[PDB]
Amino acid sequence: EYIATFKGSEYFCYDLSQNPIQSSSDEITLSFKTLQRNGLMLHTGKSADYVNLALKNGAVSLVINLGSGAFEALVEPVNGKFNDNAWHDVKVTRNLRQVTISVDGILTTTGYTQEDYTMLGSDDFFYVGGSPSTADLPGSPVSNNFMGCLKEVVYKNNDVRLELSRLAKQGDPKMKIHGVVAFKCENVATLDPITFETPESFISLPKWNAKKTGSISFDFRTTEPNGLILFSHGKPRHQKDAKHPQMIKVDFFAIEMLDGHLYLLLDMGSGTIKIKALQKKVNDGEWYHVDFQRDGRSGTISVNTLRTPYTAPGESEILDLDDELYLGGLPENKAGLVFPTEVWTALLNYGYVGCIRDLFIDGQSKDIRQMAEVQSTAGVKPSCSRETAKPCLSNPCKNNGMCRDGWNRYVCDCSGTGYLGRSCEREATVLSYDGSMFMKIQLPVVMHTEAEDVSLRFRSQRAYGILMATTSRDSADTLRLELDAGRVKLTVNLGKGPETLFAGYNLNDNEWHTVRVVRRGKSLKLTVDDQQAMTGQMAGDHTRLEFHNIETGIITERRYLSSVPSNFIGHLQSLTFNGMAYIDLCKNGDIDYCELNARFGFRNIIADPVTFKTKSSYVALATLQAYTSMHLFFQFKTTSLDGLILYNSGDGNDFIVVELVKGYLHYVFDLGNGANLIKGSSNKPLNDNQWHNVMISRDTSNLHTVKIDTKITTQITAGARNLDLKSDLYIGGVAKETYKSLPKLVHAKEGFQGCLASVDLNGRLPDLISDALFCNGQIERGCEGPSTTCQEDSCSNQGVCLQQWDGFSCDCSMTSFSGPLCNDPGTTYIFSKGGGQITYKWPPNDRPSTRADRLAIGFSTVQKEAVLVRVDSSSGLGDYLELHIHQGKIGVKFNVGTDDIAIEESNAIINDGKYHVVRFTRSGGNATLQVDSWPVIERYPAGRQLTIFNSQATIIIGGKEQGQPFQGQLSGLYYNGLKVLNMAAENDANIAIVGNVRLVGEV
Ligand SMILES: *[C@@H]1O[C@H](CO)[C@@H](O[C@@H]2O[C@H](CO)[C@@H](O)[C@H](O)[C@H]2NC(C)=O)[C@H](O)[C@H]1NC(C)=O
Repeated sequence: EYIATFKGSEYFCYDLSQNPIQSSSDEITLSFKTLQRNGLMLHTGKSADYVNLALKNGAVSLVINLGSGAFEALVEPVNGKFNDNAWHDVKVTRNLRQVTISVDGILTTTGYTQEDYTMLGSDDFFYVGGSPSTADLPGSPVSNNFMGCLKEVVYKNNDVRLELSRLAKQGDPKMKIHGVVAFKCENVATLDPITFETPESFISLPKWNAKKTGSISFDFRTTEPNGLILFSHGKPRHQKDAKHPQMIKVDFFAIEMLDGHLYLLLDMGSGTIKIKALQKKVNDGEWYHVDFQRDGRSGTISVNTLRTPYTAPGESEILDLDDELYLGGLPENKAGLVFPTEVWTALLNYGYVGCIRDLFIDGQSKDIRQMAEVQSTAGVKPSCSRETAKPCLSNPCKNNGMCRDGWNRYVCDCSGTGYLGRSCEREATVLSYDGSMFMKIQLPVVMHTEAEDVSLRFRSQRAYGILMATTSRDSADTLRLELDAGRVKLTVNLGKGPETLFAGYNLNDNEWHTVRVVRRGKSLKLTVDDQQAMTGQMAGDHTRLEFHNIETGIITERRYLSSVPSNFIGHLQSLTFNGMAYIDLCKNGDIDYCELNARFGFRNIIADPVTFKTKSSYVALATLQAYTSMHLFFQFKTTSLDGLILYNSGDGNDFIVVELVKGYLHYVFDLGNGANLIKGSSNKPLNDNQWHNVMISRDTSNLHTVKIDTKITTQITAGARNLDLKSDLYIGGVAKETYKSLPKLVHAKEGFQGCLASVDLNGRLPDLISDALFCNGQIERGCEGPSTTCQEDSCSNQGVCLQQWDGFSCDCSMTSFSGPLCNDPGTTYIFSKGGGQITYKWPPNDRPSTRADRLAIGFSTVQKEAVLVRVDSSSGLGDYLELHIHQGKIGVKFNVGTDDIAIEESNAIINDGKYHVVRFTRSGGNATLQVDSWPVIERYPAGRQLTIFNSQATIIIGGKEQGQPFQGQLSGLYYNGLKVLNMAAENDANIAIVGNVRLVGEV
């Protein structure tokens, strides 16, 4: 008996080149034992002459070609199945071009081979139980090797009788046993399926060593609409892209799901191909078989037997993958791993979740439930079950999150809720922007994308402002979202003009709105809150977008743009870009490439408040631009009942005016139909010293709207050709002589006094002071009077008072002290009995060489002789500076290359117990020394004086090296911009502390 177990990754090989088979007559015998539905039993021959025997989807398949057209047969499972793990006889007879196939004896099928040939000629190979490439050998309807036992295998022909089952066992130098080996039966088989429980779960695979040809098959089952199933790429290509030379190009293939649709993706050198593998959505929670066969430029993808052919552009036959192959998703931050933009699920972080079973690689079995299964893979579980209970009744999504029933898990869409996290349980961070603030995500490497999921939530009182934008340091291309005339505007510009969508109206209501953008290639989708989605198709065939940043607040990278959307005023929350919650990531420090001066947490915003100190103060700005609609916003605060706030005039009688009259806000205008007055609605005079918001707009239907704080007033006026205004735009008043001839219904005799803020002139945020064309009276930054200014008494220990734009500051450097008024103790160390030593050692390339030095330190002591601090140059240079006490008197001695220059404070008692401070300056040879309030002592040496303290290496504090230990207290040492004691207190790495010395605790 000749029975042998075929591992599935094993097969027999017989060389026929020493004695070629060619025959008019022949017969084949065997029995088979298998669980599996597909598998090659035997095949011989090349071009047009072959014989093929195999199990195809549970039926015995036989193919024979004698050179002239094959006879195909597929005998059927009559009464039961063949893959029943039981024995089944197979006889095949051939007389000339006539063929009888037999199953078990008596399941017959007879036909003929085509045209006229009769001679089966093959001088190449005879294969049993599998092959180097099964899907490849001619006539093969299977791509799989054999799994299970095969029996009593013989090809008898008129001349020779190659009994293959015997020759393999008894051993023949014509029989090659390629891989594995096994020689007995009653041996079983099966291979577990797998569930990928989480998106990020993934298995790494042996290298797909394809080439010209290759095959891959597997089954899947999921209910998830989106997920990357299989992916692999080659080495980077020198041959670059003319538009994005920073984008790495690679040969690759992927199989992905997008919205339930299965997709093949391939690129072998020249252009990608993207094939919908089946018309039907496949996330049915139903098993599917997937066969991928390729041969050079072409191949097929099969879902459940339904072939779909493809042909990739250009002439590149080889798909040259090298190294790893991925199943069910990808690693994050793996080094050397390129994400082609053609594969959308990869860049959208849609790792696959669902089941997979029965993998094959060029017809070779693959055992997932082991692979990296029994190799510590997170998210992978042995068998595969579909939990009956629908996950979304657990009701698990908090705070009105949308709940989606996933595979064995619920998924929450928290986007419009103010939360994030698996179940919308984590409160989302608010970032707050005042017209001058930005938050910029600088991606660690440059991004390129063909598809994006972007969402955010915002609130604004302004009808314009940037919401988010991508930017590239290398072009003007961008995907952005902005408020435009109260609507959200999406713009995609890839270098061929802007492609735009608009959604929503009147979104400047200071209420939170959620904006969701979905880009898929040329396809654009924008939806605001729960309104109807707006969709559009980009015109030009550019799709790839490059960006180095995601920007909010201000668009800061705009190198190639001479103008930009205006800055944002308002709050953002839940910026989510391809599933990255950048605001929250930034806040929590989960990423270190965020850079911002926006502020976290909600607050009511007062942007750039500015004070008109007198009624008569005012600025003139460039003319209001109110082409088509107009949207003015601003806030004000005043104690006056009456004043002109804004005036701009046009041709003819045209004008627009905003003014406070008797405490009430008046919008006066004439657009060609006569002067009109709309009173803003409030019960109380508005001059109660409180910020009030004013919004005035005129839309393209001529509806005017004045909103004062929370109250809307609308009025509709006559249809009119809208015309430019002409004069400068006046804010806070007009020139004194102008009031005597203001239009018709304008009460003003005097300008505004008080504060303006958040001034938005139909898209433009002027700095009222700096953008002024001219200016009258006083206009002061802030709403809090002027900055503090320097007085005699301002800083408190000879600290130096300095004027800053926002109040004075105090330089404490030369004092021994610290704090904002030089009134707190500087860092203090106590050196006690026995000596101590703090040493600052410069790093060897940061060794200073100065021609001017200055040094300050506070000290108390009772000692007659000590060295407090010494600064030494390196190794072999002589230069040094030393602050010491000699005979109870503080002094400095230094040498910068000429002679030792000494300077002593000869009269002041300093070893005394009490706190004293010493100040030393040096400029070349000249020097000064001051202690406390004593007159500055001055030294001017005459002669050749070298001037440079060369290559300063160390600062030693304590005197121990110099044989003269300090004992007492040293406080707040400053040397040439270094605060050596602070640095020591803060454990700077370049500070060594040794011996009896102690940091004092503050209060
Ligand atoms: C050291 O001190 C001398 C003496 O004051 C400085 O030389 C004088 O500087 C003034 C104006 O800056 C010159 O106009 C005088 O002619 C100089 N007087 C003499 C006698 O030289 C000198 O510049 C100082 N050196 C350093 C390195 O600061």
